Amino acid sequence: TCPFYKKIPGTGFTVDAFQYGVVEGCTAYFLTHFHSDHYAGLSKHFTFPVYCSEITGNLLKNKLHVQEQYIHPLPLDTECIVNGVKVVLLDANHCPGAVMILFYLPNGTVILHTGDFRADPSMERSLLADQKVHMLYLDTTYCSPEYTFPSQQEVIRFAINTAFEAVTLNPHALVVCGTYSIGKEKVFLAIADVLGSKVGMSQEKYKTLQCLNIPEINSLITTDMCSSLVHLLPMMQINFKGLQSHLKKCGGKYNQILAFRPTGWTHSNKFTRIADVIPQTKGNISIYGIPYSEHSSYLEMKRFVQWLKPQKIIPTVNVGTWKSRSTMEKYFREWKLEAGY
Ligand code: NI
Repeated sequence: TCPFYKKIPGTGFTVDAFQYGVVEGCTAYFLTHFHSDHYAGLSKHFTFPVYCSEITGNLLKNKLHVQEQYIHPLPLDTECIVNGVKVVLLDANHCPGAVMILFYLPNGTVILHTGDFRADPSMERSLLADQKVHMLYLDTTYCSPEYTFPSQQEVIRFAINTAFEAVTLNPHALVVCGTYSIGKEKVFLAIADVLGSKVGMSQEKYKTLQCLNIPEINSLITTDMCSSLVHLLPMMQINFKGLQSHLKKCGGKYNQILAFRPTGWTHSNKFTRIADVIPQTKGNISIYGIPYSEHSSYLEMKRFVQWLKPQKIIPTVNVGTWKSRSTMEKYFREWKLEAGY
């Protein structure tokens, strides 16, 4: 049954609640982004109204075959009326098409649902600046002070410099980047740009990237692997066995692989600077774990909430254990006492 933290009180609405069957009294299902834990349950047989971004609606139609008549895409940064209630979609700085949702309840309550997000000071100058928020439904993925990681820009600098060095030393090296969902496209696109290559991938992944409105995409990606020296593979295949196997397939065009696994946090983060990261190596194969996150660090999360000053916080992540829940509630109280709201 649908958990309370997926329901918007005072409305007919749910958020990211497609795996529960027909939810009683739900008149409109919102979807924040196209990640499987959130869309779980949608298919071509769904016949209720789904509200989402344009990019998310491209993916619903083309990848899951949801029929067009039930897809309701909304523009961002634009006041819209849905079943009698004003809503706004805001960029969540997550994966392509990911949104936060502002609901303006008929009784005067204002609710922000972050979906999945990476908080940024740029958010302090969106339509959030304009009014008070009573209830915050918060992506608390990394809600503990041990979770530190660098900016996306520092991580991409490291990856570009690493790839460019390796391939300039050895023009016969192949670069491989792991993927299992949309998101983190900057990693492989920035590497292919510095090398003057397109990124090669499977037809299924090419299809997915073509739904994303990325400018000049036809110039950057391809299904012709042989013409490319940056290849995308499933994240599961980014290991010595899986890579040795791929290298066989390229028919002696290449004699070395440099591979990237963009993880979020790993506890190498509590000890090592991005500058100091080193790969795991076996023979002519090296694998770098790089901490490219599309969720808030603890400090980014704290700064956002202390700026917003919500009356009540509802976590949407890490809610299954009492120890997690109690940890998170302690930090919420600290933040409120330090800031004074
Ligand atoms: Ni997500």
